[PDB]
Amino acid sequence: GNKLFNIAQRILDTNSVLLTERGDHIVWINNSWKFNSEEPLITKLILSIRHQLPKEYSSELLCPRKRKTVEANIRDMLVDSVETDTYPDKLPFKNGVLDLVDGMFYSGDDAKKYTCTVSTGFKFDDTKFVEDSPEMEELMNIINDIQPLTDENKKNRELYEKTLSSCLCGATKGCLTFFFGETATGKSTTKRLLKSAIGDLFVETGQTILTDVLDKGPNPFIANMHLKRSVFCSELPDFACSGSKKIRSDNIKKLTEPCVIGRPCFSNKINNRNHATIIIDTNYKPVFDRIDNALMRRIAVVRFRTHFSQPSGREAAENNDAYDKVKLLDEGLDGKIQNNRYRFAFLYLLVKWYKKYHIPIMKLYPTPEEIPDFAFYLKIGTLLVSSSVKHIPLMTDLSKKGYILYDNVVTLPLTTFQQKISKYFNSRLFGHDIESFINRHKKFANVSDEYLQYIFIEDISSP
Amino acid sequence: GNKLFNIAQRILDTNSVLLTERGDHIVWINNSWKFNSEEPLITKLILSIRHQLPKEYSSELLCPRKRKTVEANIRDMLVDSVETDTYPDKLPFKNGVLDLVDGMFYSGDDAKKYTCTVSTGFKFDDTKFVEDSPEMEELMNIINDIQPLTDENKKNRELYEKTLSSCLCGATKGCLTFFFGETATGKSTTKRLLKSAIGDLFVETGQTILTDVLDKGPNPFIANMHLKRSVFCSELPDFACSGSKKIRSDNIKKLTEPCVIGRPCFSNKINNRNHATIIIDTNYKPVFDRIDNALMRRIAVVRFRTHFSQPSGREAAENNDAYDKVKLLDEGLDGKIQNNRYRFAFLYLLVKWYKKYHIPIMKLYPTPEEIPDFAFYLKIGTLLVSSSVKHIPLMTDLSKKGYILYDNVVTLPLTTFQQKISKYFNSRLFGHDIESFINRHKKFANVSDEYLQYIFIEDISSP
DNA sequence: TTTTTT
Ligand SMILES: Nc1ncnc2c1ncn2[C@@H]1O[C@H](COP(=O)(O)OP(=O)(O)OP(=O)(O)O)[C@@H](O)[C@H]1O
Ligand SMILES: Nc1ncnc2c1ncn2[C@@H]1O[C@H](COP(=O)(O)OP(=O)(O)O)[C@@H](O)[C@H]1O
Ligand SMILES: [Mg+2]
Repeated sequence: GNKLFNIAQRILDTNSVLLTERGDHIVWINNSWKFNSEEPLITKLILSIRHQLPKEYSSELLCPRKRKTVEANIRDMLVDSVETDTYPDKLPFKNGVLDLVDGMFYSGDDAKKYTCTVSTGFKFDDTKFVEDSPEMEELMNIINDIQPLTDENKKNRELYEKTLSSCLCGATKGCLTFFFGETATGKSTTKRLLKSAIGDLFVETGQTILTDVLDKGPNPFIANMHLKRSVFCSELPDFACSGSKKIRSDNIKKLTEPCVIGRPCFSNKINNRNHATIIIDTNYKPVFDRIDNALMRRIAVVRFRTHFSQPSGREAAENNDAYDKVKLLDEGLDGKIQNNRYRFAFLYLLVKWYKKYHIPIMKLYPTPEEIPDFAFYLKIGTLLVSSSVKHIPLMTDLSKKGYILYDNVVTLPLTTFQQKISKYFNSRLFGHDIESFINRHKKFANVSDEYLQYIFIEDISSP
Repeated sequence: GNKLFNIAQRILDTNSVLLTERGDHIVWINNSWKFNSEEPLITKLILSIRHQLPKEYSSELLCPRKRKTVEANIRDMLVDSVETDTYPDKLPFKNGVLDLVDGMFYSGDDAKKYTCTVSTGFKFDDTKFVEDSPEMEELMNIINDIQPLTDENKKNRELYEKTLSSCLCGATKGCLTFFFGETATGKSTTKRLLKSAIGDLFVETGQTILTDVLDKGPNPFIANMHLKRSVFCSELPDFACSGSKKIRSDNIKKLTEPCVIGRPCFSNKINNRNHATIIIDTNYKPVFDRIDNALMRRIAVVRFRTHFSQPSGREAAENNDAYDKVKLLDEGLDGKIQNNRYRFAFLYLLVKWYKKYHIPIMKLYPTPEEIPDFAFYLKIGTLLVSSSVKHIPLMTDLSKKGYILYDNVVTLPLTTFQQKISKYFNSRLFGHDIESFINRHKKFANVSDEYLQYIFIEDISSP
């Protein structure tokens, strides 16, 4: 047969070009998988791999028309599709893949077996990926300044390290984290360090993903989150001001699912794979429209309690309760960070933290006791018990306290209930929470019959 | 071998075509990097560089089809991308790049190593970039008329020199500048001089960005801010009249970050690079919806106090208190400025000021003292200290001062608090400000117990 | 209004 078909067959035999389910062709060039929806990178591969072919086939690949013919043959012979990005414990670079389990770096065919379509965007360097380096001690000093290693801050520092370490994993995560602190506290420095550590796997979007409907019309903000591993949203408005849009809880529930529904402009694709940890940098406590048990299990908070002040205003910052330590700031730090001085030391520290927590299994846990707005419900869980058959026999005491056995179940009137809950809740500050909770569980037998099926745990105890 | 392939390889070896992360190709023609989507700049480059090749190669480049073949080979050879605009201390021109560190001018290949996409839009002239010039004395007279060299105007003068100089640097800035002055004081003269000095690096933008959300829908104003170095906001509406929109503080926070989130029309792009200094010219005191420590750290102000009046109204202007000096009004000055008469003389002054200030490090500092609104918040922080363990052991004396014990913490009743803070603030003007401060830190002990968690320094320090 | 569409 003709030599062009033989060249196409030999190229296909190396498995350097593949077709995905989304309809795009990926090519293995320069030790990386690359694709482009508007430029057919196939011809680049044809020109690049001309050296591996024998001598009599190299000369005919210098003409663009024969390259077009070979690309047409390859497109004809390529029929079926394959799946991509199935290994959550591999970190891809521009010249290889790093294994997070043991720490070796793989290049060439060894890295080809893990079909990763995303990368940091820069080459990995072994010389700078060391522990004993002049930059490392300085980075450790900076980090110990931001998060001191004290017995009081141990628990917060653990969440800090775990949340930062989770950015290397390519799996769905069921919790999003808030970075809370005052001004000049080090939150943006941490953001820029993470950006300079992970490169193109990092992205930041607007706040419209938390207050607006996601699936109405085109929405590039949701679409750009596909296959990313870290998403930052920062500088939320103060909700105390009038006209502020409160955070939608259903958006929070949707953002923790493995697939997110959204559509970019001029597109028909509506599914996006969610691999990104979500970090919200803020200065004020969040406010939600509706609070329920489903929302409280997807929220975590990390505190920042160190101030970096000019010498002129130091004496003022020492009189504030929002700070636990005041230190002079360095003016040249931001320029050093912008030049990627601490890229590989921070990456090495992130991998070292990855071994500590996520090797058995990757999991994030909520911290519902850090939000004041969640206080009302939490202690409600420790004060009331739903009515049951076991409470019927002891009615002798409950009728003494004012309970009524109505339809063979122990019951308490709303009017009888409200003062009883008023003795343990400050009616002035929790005025709205009490009327909120009473109305979603009222039970009315008749126009004049009112009752609620709950029993206090203190009354159930034997006196 | 293929002759056209050899021509393409030799062309590529000169590093005249580059591929960016944006998917665009940039070429080096006429001592400048140019790029655009629908133009065949590559073929222009092949035709232009024809003379650098041996004579057996120059003849073939006269046929358009062979040029298309060479372009195809070149496009197939370019696989990797490169960074652009990484030097903040360079001033790109149409025919070269000027280094601000030493002052001498590069051209040719020397200017190629700085991949600067933007340019001033005009041609540099060596002869006109001279100090001893008869235009220089006129420019110096105008500048000294706007900002006199008096002792009481020393510090302000320095600020006036710094901000303009910051227009040369290509880095990010974290402060906002207000050009506050009454009518006919020289603000637009400085704006026009700066525009004539820098060319297309200048941009003028309306007040929509200050008062409206930037992440909702498309926003063309953010799109063209990319890689600009000077942004002016002119004709700020008066806020005393009803219906005026208050300035958003979150917009101020978002305008000082290295990356600004915004989307141009008909596009999916969401990221931009912020390299511009923003100057707002107004005739009235600005007002902000919310005032916090974060906002008063990103604001600077410089004053204009010299008035230009026609001789008819001099009697009206010489007695006004808002002015300091009155001068003759020159009608022909407007004629000279838009003729680009002082294009290079002002540039020399800008470079001199850049050597005076920004050689060690580029930094802009805020001036929160000169704002009528911020003084209320500034003063309170210097008379109140939050209670802690240190102020506990003085338990006895503070009881005689009206302070009340609660939860083993010193507290001050609100009723005891209003008279004492009214000793420094009269309620007729700062009543709303006082109440706005109160609501933030208001804490409740009982249904009728009103108190604050602060202690006065004057009430604890011995007289 | 703007993606839409050309
Ligand atoms: N370890 C450190 N030592 C000295 N200075 C530091 C250190 N870490 C950070 N800084 C500096 O302190 C300042 C803190 O600014 P940064 O933007 O990080 O704070 P922030 O709390 O995130 O601010 P904001 O929320 O208001 O944007 C910066 O100038 C930063 O360079
Ligand atoms: N040094 C000067 N000597 C004389 N006239 C001046 C001088 N500087 C500015 N002017 C006059 O001021 C006018 C422009 O003022 P402008 O910058 O618009 O003030 P404002 O910005 O306060 O409105 C010009 O018509 C010019 O004639
Ligand atoms: Mg910050």
